Amino acid sequence: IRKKLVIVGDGACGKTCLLIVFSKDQFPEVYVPTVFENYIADIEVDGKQVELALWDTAGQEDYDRLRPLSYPDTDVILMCFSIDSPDSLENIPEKWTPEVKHFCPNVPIILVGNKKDLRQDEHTRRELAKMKQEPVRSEEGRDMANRISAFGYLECSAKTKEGVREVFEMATRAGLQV
Ligand SMILES: Nc1nc2c(ncn2[C@@H]2O[C@H](COP(=O)(O)OP(=O)(O)OP(O)(O)=S)[C@@H](O)[C@H]2O)c(=O)[nH]1
Ligand SMILES: [Mg+2]
Ligand SMILES: [Mg+2]
Ligand SMILES: [Mg+2]
Repeated sequence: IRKKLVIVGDGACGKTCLLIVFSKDQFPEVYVPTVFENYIADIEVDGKQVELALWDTAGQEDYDRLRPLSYPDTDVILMCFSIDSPDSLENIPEKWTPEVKHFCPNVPIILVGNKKDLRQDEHTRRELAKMKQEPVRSEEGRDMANRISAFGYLECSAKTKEGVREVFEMATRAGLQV
């Protein structure tokens, strides 16, 4: 069984690192902004073996014209934001949802808060407070998932690996329903 998974969300929100930690079980140390990329992952969930094609896309606005080339025949969307960037969450209904609903009507969307490790990081908290900001609250993420009619809401850290396996378990489960 093969499923196509596409990942989308603001530049630097952690999409590539999430994909590669799961697929290669290594955190990529060099940050290379994505135009497009592709990885395979194997997963066994609930006694079922599935092969995932992981379609990586550009977060950057400069590659908006190329990004719809990733959308055909998608089984599940991972729509990401970063927990250290309230701006990335605001972009969910303003940018990512209208695009994904346009090109992928009826494809299940999992809303994913990335970089969960930064929520309790004191250095992050203090930097954000200088800007009158704080890490995204889980509640804000859940409220957004309900607003955009997501299939599910999850948080993870590719850096620590927390919640990473669950992201792809839920994605595979969404994938298995059409
Ligand atoms: N602290 C922390 N940093 C992370 C985590 N995941 C990725 N990053 C870091 O954030 C930066 C962006 O990560 P990356 O995964 O490459 O972003 P992207 O969403 O794929 O970005 P783009 O390709 O749309 S430009 C990198 O420096 C990376 O090491 C995480 O879980 N925790
Ligand atoms: Mg990337
Ligand atoms: Mg069109
Ligand atoms: Mg939650």
